[PDB]
Amino acid sequence: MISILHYGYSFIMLLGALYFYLLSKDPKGVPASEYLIAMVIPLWSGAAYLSIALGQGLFQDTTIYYARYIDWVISTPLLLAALALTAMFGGKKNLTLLFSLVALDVFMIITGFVADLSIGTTKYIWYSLGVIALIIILVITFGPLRRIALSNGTRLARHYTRVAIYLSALWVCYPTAWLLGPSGLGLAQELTEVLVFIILPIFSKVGFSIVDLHGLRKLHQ
Amino acid sequence: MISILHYGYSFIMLLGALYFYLLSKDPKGVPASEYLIAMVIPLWSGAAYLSIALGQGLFQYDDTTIYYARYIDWVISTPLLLAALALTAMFGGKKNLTLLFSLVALDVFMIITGFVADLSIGTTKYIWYSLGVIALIIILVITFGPLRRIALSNGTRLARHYTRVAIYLSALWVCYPTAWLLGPSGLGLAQELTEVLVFIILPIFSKVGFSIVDLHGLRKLHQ
Amino acid sequence: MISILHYGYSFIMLLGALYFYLLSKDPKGVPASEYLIAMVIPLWSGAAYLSIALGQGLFQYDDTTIYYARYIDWVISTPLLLAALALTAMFGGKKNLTLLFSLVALDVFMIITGFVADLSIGTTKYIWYSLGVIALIIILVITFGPLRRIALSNGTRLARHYTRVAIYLSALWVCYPTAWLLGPSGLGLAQELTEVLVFIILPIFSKVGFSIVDLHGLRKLH
Ligand SMILES: CCCCCCCC/C=C/CCCCCCCC(=O)O
Ligand SMILES: CCCCCCCC/C=C/CCCCCCCC(=O)O
Ligand SMILES: CCCCCCCC/C=C/CCCCCCCC(=O)O
Repeated sequence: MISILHYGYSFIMLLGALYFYLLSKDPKGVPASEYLIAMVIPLWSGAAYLSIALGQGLFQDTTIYYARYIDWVISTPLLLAALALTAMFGGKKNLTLLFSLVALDVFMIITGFVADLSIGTTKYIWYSLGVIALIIILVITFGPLRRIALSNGTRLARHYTRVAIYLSALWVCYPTAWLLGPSGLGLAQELTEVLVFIILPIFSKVGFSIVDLHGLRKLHQ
Repeated sequence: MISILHYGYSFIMLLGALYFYLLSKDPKGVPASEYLIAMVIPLWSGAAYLSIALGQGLFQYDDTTIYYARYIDWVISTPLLLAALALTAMFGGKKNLTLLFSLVALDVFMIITGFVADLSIGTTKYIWYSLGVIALIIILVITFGPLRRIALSNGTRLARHYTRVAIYLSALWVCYPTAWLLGPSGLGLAQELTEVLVFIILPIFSKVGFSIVDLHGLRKLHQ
Repeated sequence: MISILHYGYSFIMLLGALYFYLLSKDPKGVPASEYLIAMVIPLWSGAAYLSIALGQGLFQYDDTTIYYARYIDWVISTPLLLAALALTAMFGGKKNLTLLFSLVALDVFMIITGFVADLSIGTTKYIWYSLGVIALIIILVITFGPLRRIALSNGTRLARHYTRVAIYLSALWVCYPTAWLLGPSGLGLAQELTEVLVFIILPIFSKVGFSIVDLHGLRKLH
């Protein structure tokens, strides 16, 4: 069942990537770079999850799905780039702020991987450093990044705020599920966590980019 | 014999790097970036293959020898070669970094699938191999499609040089997955010594040979 | 004691990063990118050294202890330090990204050769070590040659600050391969405790110390 769910995920990612490629052929004032990012995220995630379906992307008394971290270390920084470029649409780019988000995010994912390989109190030291990184990412998202969005007009700002809330709501679920599942307190069962880390990413990757790109395309008129 | 062939490769890479450095001192209208790229490719490849010569860049996976150092080489050297190809098409014009990074993304994925296929057993090997081949096909479509159209927009002489280097690169690159499939990593129709010879000779033409042809053509446009 | 020293290092790195963040709030003509670089270096180094304190960032190879977390640190922290040095030379002028990325390429190779040398036995160790030393020599040639000529093209005051920072960096960097060769990874003339102390004290001056001198000088040009 776990294998079949991962095949299904990969096929959905493929369909998402094809959809974004089609959208790219009629870009409606959205730079090609934003279509490329929207395509890379699902294709990379699909390949990582395919490795799990084939029984390669995990090792074992606890089962570590290490392929998830290989996925996120590429997919999550690209999602923050998409969010940052949304705020800066039609205005000057602030690449320093964008790369600050990339740095925080990559660190966040690495701490998660190390926490998963750690035992006892050490696990929760690494987990905590990752949570602090997420908090700073959210402060940037709703603070300085949102102020850039406002400087680019009411229509863009409203779209940015919608996508920022969408992303923020989904992202807080990952460390919550992690802590409750076998990697943390073990209150939730493996099958439950597997289902969460199938459903969340579909909304986080394909769903986010549909909402993000449709909003920006609508600003063309 | 396998060790000595790898030492020989590394020394040739060093000589290639030195030649490109010399060319860089009298650049003839070619930006510094393109000389830097031409130098990094052979120096990185040389260091990787040196690790094989010293018996470090390989391990035994059951009954087969995996030359993992080749993948460490290619994951850096192949995206830089595609960058050189892309910058050739864009010589005299605006850079399209989105198209360049699309090629880099496809290429890195291609090399990774190759490494995973080599570590895989049975049908799973050929799933990963197939994803890599599809990535190569898309790279070739970009090379002879949109990238070639950019070359045309930069004039007849540049376009003619681009088309020549693109064909040279394309011809050599299709040989890699062919050799891979026929050798011990695939169907095992070819012996280890045969595969080793191919993955010594191909890279010499793919790395040093390609950059000689590429840089000489661009330098000639200056005159 | 080895664990306690690494905790202390990590706390100092955190304080360094906070100081640079504060400086960034009142930038005095120094672009945000240079404050970001100064913050990432100590934060990344702090995290790597924390892994050593917790007994995770090391393993026992042959009959020696490899502190592999040092290489994870340096492969990110050292290229960012060279970027900071390159941007100092180019302050008030056109950026030369080709020269900057040449330094990054040399540096990453240098750190990788060091890691492979540490994992190597006999003659092979000194082949990898030597390739790394040659990389450092070329970095120093760039620092005092073409990079210094760019600094001169940006005026006397900038050039004087650049020269001071370049000497500061160069003096500290030559100590690393020297300590490496003398310690358990090399000839084993120096004891583990001695090497641990050197690779605690050097990085404090190399990371936090360097950025204080570098940023204060550039701020003073305002
Ligand atoms: C912590 C893991 C590794 C993360 C490394 C990330 C490196 C961060 C540094 C990037 C420098 C950003 C340069 C921005 C240039 C343009 C500046 C601007 O105009 O705003
Ligand atoms: C498989 C792993 C992939 C990792 C790398 C992915 C890179 C994706 C990022 C895209 C950056 C696009 C740069 C856009 C520059 C705009 C200017 C121009 O087009 O010339
Ligand atoms: C040893 C690992 C190597 C990895 C790093 C690869 C570096 C090669 C890339 C070169 C990019 C060239 C910089 C772009 C030129 C912009 C113009 C300029 O200001 O000079």
